[PDB]
Amino acid sequence: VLPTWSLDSNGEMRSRLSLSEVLDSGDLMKFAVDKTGCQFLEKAVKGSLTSYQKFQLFEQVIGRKDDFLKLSTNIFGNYLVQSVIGISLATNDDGYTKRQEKLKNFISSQMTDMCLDKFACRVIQSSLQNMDLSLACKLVQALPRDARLIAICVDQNANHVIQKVVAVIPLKNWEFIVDFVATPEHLRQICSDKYGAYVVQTIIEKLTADSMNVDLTSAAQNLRERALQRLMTSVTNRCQELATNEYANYIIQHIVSNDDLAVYRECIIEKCLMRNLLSLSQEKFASHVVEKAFLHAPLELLAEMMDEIFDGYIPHPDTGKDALDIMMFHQFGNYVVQCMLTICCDAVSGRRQTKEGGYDHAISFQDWLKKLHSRVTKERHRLSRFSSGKKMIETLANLRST
RNA sequence: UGUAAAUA
Repeated sequence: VLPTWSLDSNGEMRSRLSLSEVLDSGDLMKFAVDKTGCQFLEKAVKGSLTSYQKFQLFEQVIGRKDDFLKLSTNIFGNYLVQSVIGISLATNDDGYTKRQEKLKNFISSQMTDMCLDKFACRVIQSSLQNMDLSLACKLVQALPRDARLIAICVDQNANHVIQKVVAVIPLKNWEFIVDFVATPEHLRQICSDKYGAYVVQTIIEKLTADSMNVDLTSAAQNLRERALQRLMTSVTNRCQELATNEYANYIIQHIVSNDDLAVYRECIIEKCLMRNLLSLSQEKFASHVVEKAFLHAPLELLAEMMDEIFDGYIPHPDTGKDALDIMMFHQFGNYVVQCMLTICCDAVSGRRQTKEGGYDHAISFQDWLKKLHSRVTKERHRLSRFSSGKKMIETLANLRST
């Protein structure tokens, strides 16, 4: 409970309290971990403070290592820590240089243990984006280099610290993270994780030369391009493992979907998806990758993808069903055929550009459309029993009347 | 007919 001097006749905290009564009391730690007490502290802290009130606040909250961690790891104290940090960064007295290098020492001492903590992880992120950049970078160097970094990316709380590091720190200071993920054995465990799959995507987004990186120098673009390729080369060598994974399929989709990654989207399709379209279309998670490939492939690779589905597999020696018959009725493959039909119809309707590579590839979309149109025409009775077939039939009819 | 993130 709170200190006995701070309660009233009925055991509840007295009204009309001041900030220096508790600061002079030396009982701030009792106030910071109580809900009502910390509710009063963090509101009296947002008001105008004297230079000595800040002096007491800095020493009592971020002045001792053990007491600082005890508040950062506390459900209530972690909020008071973050506000005192902002006052330390807004008070340019003498102790400004000593206070945050001292604060950097306290978290670098307990880096991993704090990211894995549910409440201390917020002190890492807030200090990463609010401290001086020169000191926020030395914080990133405190990250482990061994198996503890794998546990940090896959942690429910610690994964956001790395996503924060990627967001507010220049790449050079966390370039080692890219290589730690780039190594084959670590790439498997992290991409296959519920939270690690999000970490990998966030790294690629910052490593992408899109509109959110036009402020970089070309020297910074070269360093980004070096880390970009290095990560892609590992991902593409393990692409089939990542494409069929529950979580890692979102990374192969993110690469193929992005126009600013078209150089690597073409390498995913050619060295992993090609010659495996029928197989990957029947996989629960890889079928989403197959859809994104059809939607975002360049028209030359799109032709080889179409021709593979239409004429890349031997028909069944007894029934005679080709890959089109198999996919149209498959529990997952039917969406891929629906993706092919939507693309072809979007092209002949003006909803999709047909000029690419200095030529109008319209005649090929019409060619692919006739193939689908006649298979749906010939199998209209068997397709009408399925939800997938009813949408293919009405799509062709809706296009007919345009 | 088919899938994903943590504080009062």
